[PDB]
Amino acid sequence: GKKKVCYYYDGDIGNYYYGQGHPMKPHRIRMTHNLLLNYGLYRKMEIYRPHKATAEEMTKYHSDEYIKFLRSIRPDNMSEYSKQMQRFNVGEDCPVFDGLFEFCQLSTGGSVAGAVKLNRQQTDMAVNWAGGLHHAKKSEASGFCYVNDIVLAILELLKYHQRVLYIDIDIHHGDGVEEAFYTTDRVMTVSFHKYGEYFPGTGDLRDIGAGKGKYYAVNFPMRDGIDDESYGQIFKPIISKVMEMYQPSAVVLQCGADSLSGDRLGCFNLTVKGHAKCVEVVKTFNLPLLMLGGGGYTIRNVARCWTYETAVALDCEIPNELPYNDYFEYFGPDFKLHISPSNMTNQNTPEYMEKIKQRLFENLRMLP
Ligand SMILES: CCC(O)(O)CCCCC[C@@H]1NC(=O)[C@H]2CCN2CCCCCOc2ccccc2-c2cnc1[nH]2
Ligand SMILES: [Ca+2]
Ligand SMILES: [Ca+2]
Ligand SMILES: [Zn+2]
Repeated sequence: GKKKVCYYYDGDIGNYYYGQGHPMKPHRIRMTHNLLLNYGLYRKMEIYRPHKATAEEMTKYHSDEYIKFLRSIRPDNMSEYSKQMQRFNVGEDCPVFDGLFEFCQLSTGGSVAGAVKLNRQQTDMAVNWAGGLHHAKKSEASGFCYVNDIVLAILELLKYHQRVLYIDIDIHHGDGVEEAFYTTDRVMTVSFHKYGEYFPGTGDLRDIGAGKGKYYAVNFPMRDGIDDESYGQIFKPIISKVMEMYQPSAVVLQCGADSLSGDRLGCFNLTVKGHAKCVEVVKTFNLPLLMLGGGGYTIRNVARCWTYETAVALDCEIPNELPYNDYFEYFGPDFKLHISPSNMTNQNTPEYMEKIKQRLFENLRMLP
């Protein structure tokens, strides 16, 4: 039936600024929070302020040198770190900004605290919209991500769970998470993403893991314009087959909203209902679930998406008419929660979708 939901948020998160022109806007986390508060979604959730994750907690995955660099670099001392900035990929995608380390600490803190709460069996679902920064590598920042909160949260879940399933619906391939667990069978990574002339360039359907991890990495490459009907047609059957064969005891779901129609960086055509259908599908398996944020660059749509997905987690129906809120003007001209898909062509033909699904099913037959 209905589940206990714990939600992680720090009121300072929305103040971190990547810089003029950078599409990553932490303010979208504050817009999501304000919208869900105005819908009354706080009445049924336990709301927690995450602790600032320590450099030591971060080094359970990242190298000591990389975390030391992140804790030391600032816009005023950048000139003395030109060498380390190149080595750690800090530059245009991953700039140095005021409070960078504290932003990482809050993003990570929410994910790890949620994983601890799930491990203690004190909640059925834990939500951290500030997390889901899937591109960060052991000693390298990548694609707007500096610390891989997902990998750290999964390592925490692995203390009490033999098998953990990671599912990523961000439009970009979840490369940092896949790479971290590529050679183990204790984590199965499943990523649905745009593939072909698109960042990060990885996630081919032939990338299936290595060594003990062979068959434990699953990639569903897609083309521009995927819609609710097409996405829905493959998501449930793939996730159902993965649940059946892998039998995970905990799940982490990265809910990157850049797979929505009208995204500034994405080229998919999902609606908020289509995107949220993934949360409904995963929730139906009744396993401990950590829901995380990720991409999303048309910020009014990110707020709508994550507000609706929090309502889905709580099994609460919310009206389409948006309640008045601190950012009401951002939701014009309609002031509605749900969005309409565009007229963009869906390059993913029904035959292509079935063919890729059948190839993934062949790989899933190889599990013990
Ligand atoms: C949070 C999780 C996530 O949503 O998955 C992160 C997605 C990360 C995408 C990284 C990718 N980066 C690139 O294509 C890099 C490699 C060559 N370019 C150069 C960097 C350009 C400047 C910074 O970037 C932008 C600035 C303005 C507008 C768009 C971009 C941009 C678009 N795509 C990129 N960057
Ligand atoms: Ca993905
Ligand atoms: Ca794996
Ligand atoms: Zn993305």
